[PDB]
Amino acid sequence: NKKIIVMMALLHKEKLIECIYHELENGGTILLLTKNIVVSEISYIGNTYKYFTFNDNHDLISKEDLKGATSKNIAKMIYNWIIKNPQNNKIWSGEPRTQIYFENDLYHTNYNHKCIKDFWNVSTSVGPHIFNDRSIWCTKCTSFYPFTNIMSPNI
Amino acid sequence: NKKIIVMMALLHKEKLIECIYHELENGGTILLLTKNIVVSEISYIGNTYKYFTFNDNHDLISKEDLKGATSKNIAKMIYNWIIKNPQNNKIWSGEPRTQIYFENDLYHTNYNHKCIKDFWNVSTSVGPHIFNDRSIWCTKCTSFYPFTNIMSPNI
Ligand SMILES: [Zn+2]
Ligand SMILES: [Zn+2]
Repeated sequence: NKKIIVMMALLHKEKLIECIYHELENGGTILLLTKNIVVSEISYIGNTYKYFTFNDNHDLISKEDLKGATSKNIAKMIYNWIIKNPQNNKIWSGEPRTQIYFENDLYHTNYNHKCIKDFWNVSTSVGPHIFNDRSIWCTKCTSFYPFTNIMSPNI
Repeated sequence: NKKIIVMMALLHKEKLIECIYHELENGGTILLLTKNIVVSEISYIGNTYKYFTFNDNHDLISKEDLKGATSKNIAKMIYNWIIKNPQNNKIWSGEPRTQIYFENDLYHTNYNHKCIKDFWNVSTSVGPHIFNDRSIWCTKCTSFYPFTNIMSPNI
């Protein structure tokens, strides 16, 4: 049924916006990536959200005070960006840097299970880009939102 | 989010009505069971659907020509009956009798796989009630709709 395919899309929307809303209200910062290149940033600085746009040389090319813009309205703007090009448009929520350690042909965060000991000292601080391919990540300590468009590990 | 819980319930409704609608348009007969006891029957006889209500002694106590009633409108009436008491109200679609055979601590229908040989002759014709507990059926030859309220095997 077409009505069921529409209902499924509007439900996915409501759930992905709610996910983004909560991520923005918690971490206060989201990176927008197109083909695993950061193209924008929305960060709560002061008492407002600021929308930074970057060029291919990772130079700040724009800075916009979203002023009154709510977390929920920004979440909707971010979904509208994703759904236009869902195979290439992904978002990173939180501090860009993650401590990761390689062992037994898997990469580890130690988020959902302490796979690595003295992790804090044996780990390396690494940018978001490596999380684009979920296949290399340990399924015991590293979990992700069911949404393929959220690159950042859940917790 | 409450709106997501409501959207999920309306989507389950649309999917379960569409499932019932198709089952009615195919087999033309549905048994309504409450605690695995047949309490009603909707069957396409002639050019209309007829609604037979039974008592605990399986006696026809009523027969109602639904007249103009469409399969979609009847599917909706059957959903409204289910969702009132979803743990006890199930439906059987098609011929009440199914050929079943016991082997290797599993019951077989030979629907999705030829589990049994000379099945047609080694099998026994059996009412719907045994399909209430899905735990006892070969998962290779016997499949059910994801909807727990449709007792009858898919195909
Ligand atoms: Zn691990
Ligand atoms: Zn079988």
